[PDB]
Amino acid sequence: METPLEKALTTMVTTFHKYSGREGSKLTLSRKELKELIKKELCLGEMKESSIDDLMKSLDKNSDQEIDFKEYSVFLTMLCMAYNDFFLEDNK
Amino acid sequence: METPLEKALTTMVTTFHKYSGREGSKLTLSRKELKELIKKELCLGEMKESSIDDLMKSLDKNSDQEIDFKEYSVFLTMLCMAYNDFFLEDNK
Repeated sequence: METPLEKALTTMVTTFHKYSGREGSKLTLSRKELKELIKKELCLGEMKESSIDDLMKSLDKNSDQEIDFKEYSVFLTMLCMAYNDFFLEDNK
Repeated sequence: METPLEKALTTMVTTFHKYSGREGSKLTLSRKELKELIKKELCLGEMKESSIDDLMKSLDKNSDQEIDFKEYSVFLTMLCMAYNDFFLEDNK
């Protein structure tokens, strides 16, 4: 369609299909493998540490149950908010 | 940052800051603003319809309250999952 957010969602669904499109579901996978997707396709857990280190372990906390694209996008978003101080003015 | 899935987050923060960063919060905006953001970020009036309005109507529902970055990313995730049968197998 050639809109800029279409290329964001295209990127997210193509990188999700890089780990789900092996197997019997293309919208879900295990908590274990989404965690792995994030640290491979997004360099962040080497620039940053605090909270990112639990969110990683918080999929792997139960690990081998399924997730949909929601638990993917809230974690990508929540993790972005942990260094989005590039968009603040001050401590608030 | 600079790995392929960043360019999705980079897009989402670049677009969202163009309708939050009108006013004194560069991380929140109204339910009216999220509605404006999405209908300029994507064309939607020609593909899958109608089930795309009760989501936007669910912004109208409380229209003058605020919205965060996460409501924004789960609404777009939800809406992408609501009409990309184009990613599936058929069948359920």
